[PDB]
Amino acid sequence: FMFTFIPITHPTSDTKHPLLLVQSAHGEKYFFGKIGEGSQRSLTENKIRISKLKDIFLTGELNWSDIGGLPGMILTIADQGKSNLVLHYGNDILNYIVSTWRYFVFRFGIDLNDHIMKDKEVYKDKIIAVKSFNVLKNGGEDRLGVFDSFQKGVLRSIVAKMFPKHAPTDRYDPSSDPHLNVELPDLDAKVEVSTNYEISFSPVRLENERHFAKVLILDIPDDLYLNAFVEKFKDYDCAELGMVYYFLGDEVTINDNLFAFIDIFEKNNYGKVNHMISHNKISPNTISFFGSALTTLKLKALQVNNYNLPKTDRVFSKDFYDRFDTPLSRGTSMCKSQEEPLNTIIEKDNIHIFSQNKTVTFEPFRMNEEPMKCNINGEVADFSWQEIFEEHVKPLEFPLADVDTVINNQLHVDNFNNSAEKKKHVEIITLGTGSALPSKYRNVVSTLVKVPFTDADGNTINRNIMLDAGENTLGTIHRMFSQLAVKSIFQDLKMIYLSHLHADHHLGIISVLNEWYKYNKDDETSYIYVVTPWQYHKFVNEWLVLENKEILKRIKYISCEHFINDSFVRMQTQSVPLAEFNEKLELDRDSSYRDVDLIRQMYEDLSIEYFQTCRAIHCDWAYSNSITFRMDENNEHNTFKVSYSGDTRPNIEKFSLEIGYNSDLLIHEATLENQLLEDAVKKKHCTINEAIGVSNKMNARKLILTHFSQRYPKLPQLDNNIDVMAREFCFAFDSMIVDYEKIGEQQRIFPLLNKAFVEEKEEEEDVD
Ligand SMILES: [Zn+2]
Ligand SMILES: [Zn+2]
Repeated sequence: FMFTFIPITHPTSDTKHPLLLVQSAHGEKYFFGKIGEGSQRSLTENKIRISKLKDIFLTGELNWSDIGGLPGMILTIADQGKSNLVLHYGNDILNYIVSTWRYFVFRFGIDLNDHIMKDKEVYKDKIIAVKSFNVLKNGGEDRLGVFDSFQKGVLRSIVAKMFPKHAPTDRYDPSSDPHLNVELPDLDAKVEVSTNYEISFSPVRLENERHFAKVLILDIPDDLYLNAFVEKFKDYDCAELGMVYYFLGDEVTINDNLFAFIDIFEKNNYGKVNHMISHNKISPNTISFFGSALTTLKLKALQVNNYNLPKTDRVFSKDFYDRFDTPLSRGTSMCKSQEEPLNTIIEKDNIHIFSQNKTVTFEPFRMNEEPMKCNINGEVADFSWQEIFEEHVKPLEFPLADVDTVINNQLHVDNFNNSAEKKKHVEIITLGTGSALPSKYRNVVSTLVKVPFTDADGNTINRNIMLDAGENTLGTIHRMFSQLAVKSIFQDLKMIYLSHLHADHHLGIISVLNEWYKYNKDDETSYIYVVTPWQYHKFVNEWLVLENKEILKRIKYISCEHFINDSFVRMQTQSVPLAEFNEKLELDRDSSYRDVDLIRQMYEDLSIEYFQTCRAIHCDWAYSNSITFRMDENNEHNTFKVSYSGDTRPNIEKFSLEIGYNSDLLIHEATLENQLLEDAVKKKHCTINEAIGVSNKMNARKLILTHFSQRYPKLPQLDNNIDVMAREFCFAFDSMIVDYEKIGEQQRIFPLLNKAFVEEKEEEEDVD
């Protein structure tokens, strides 16, 4: 009869938002906070179990950063077999959110209910009780809301169609269903609201009854909210209030003004109240994925210059750290949000940094006899590059792999565009190299190709090209590079291509577009081309009208079917209006016409000589594609040709021999180990051989393999009986930076590479 408040994620390069798990004495579990990108992967890394959990209390404003991990989480918690699941929030917008995920989220046998809480509504459980409060950024009280009662009705119906009781038909693709092409309700009466929660606990039980402290969970996106937050909480009775949790946004600044809000909650009736601060200039930037970081470090020991080491630094808030204690050690970068020190009545032993191993436990107590029982356990997870080197990689004894050459003298060096050659010829960063589920060791797919273009005058600029981007792609980016380096990358990001509608390929695209906007915002003539299946353009539109309408004025979407190398262009479905969703559908004749104006305009802008696609043998509306880049003004013959499979079953007829043919570089899917050939054919992916076979008939001058399914990090088992028709090749690993010219210099290391992860083999074999 006790509760532990165990933090899952804190603000960090990989994990942008806080998430908190409250766990009962006998295992009843509830999430509070935000289910952002990487938040489902961080559960598996740390071996946390989600048995009994069916309640997610979503706080704050809901943009893509705050919920991009949620589609993933739902389809993972379903695949794990969870019967029910309830999403809580204080605004009807939540149903519009899940509704935007029609074409990519579908699971039967899960009872997914959305619970839209009124302003002061209580949710009583057997064990817990949870009252909500909705702060409204600018206004006071919520009147009509956002959607009318008909609009709310149809949105709930879409959610029901997404998570039905019984299986529909065995060959059912949400992509290829006409009834999901609905016109979602317009966001005109939309409101900016932070949802917060008060958590009370059920008393324990002739004798006399013991009570529990009350936890408040606040979520403040930015400063403009604070005026509304003081207006809503000034007269809030802090009687039995034991702790307040502050989920403070990036945009909120740590100044006298914030602490005038915090000061409201200085006292309770039986003593003082402890404060827990989650903020990105306060919480440390620890490594979130140690599996990945170790795997990356071992790989850097073999081929240095092809990996960056995970950064762990950030600027902290001097104002804060000085006003309490552990002031900064003078090497680490500080920030000073104001001239004067912090004006606040809070004591140092009653305020704490929200961090990963910093758990809090509440025991019950005799109301007015004794002080309220609350115990803040744990310390920040310390970490040392040198100490993990000597333990985990030094004993492997690789050629010239030592604590200096791998770590120390590499620690301050970006291996992206630095050298002479690297400027004027192609690079590929493989930011994710995995199938379906984010694993401990390989994140979901993303492939970023730098294709340079040299000018008449002879100076050379990059054309960065995104080829899919699953959950937390912008995370894995922010982690490898410094902030100074990310700006240049997004300023040169000219195109985003999606192969198909599976969630492992697109769930980071919105984050990517948000970041692209951050950097290209200010150039009125800066645009981004987005070539995707047409259903994903529905999403982008219905999402960005919610989150940032302005970005839609810079997106120049083509559509994959308008590049198909086929006389016949498949006709897309006509959008069925809102009214007529209730209980054949006409196709759109105009959708058959290639948007040739915009294609020609892409070619001129990005210097593409030819872009074309073909159909992948996988999903409906899947695609494989091939792009030919002219490399300078003063040369006709200087073309570079890239090709990228979707999740295709090997397609040697239409892709290898036709569109892909004679390509300088192929990037192909190699999901399955050869041993699982009969599973690959059902799941519609190539095996490592079937991939190499495609690369062969194509005549790929070079090859890269990605989208690996694996129980553990290994180099794939090459078949001795098959040739590599390809002057150079390599196997992708998360955060890897090849130069196109130097793709082959992995082959030299192939024998040693296999040895490197025997530690991770024996570990994952603990179940076998
Ligand atoms: Zn996939
Ligand atoms: Zn797929």
